Amino acid sequence: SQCSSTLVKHIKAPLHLVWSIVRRFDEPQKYKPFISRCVVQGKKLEVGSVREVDLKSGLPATKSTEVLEILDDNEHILGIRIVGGDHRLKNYSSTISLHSETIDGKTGTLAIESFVVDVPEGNTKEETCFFVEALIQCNLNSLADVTERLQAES
Ligand SMILES: CC1=CC(=O)CC(C)(C)[C@@]1(O)/C=C/C(C)=C\C(=O)O
Repeated sequence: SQCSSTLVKHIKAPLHLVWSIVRRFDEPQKYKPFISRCVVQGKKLEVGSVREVDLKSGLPATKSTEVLEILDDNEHILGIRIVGGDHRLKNYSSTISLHSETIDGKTGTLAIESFVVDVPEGNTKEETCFFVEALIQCNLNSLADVTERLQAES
């Protein structure tokens, strides 16, 4: 019926720097490398906000409509739920959380992202769910790059 997983990333960057971009429900293309454009009306960063995401050409999907479910600026948790679009993900929801970790007298961030999604009557737990891991891992990878790049500038 459903299928779920958690992806993890060690980032060589301070938490607030990482959170300052993860917390922009309105500008996910800062780091999500498959998004081309994001539009959000009303109160931009507030539980209930809605983004219309445009995806770069040559993707299986072209459009996605997502809703901000959790935003914890004090605990560093952003939770979202995908509600419409071209893709085959149904009842997708994910939560990305951030945690302080010092590895080598080097202060950094640990990003943890869990999702739950429905699996089409057609496909399998593996088929549908591996696709999303790979995607999220791509996103987290890019979050580490973008994040570590800014660090090197400041
Ligand atoms: C890149 C892309 C391709 C799809 O086929 C589904 C969808 C359009 C939702 C997606 O944005 C998937 C986004 C995912 C899985 C996590 C996220 O975005 O944080």
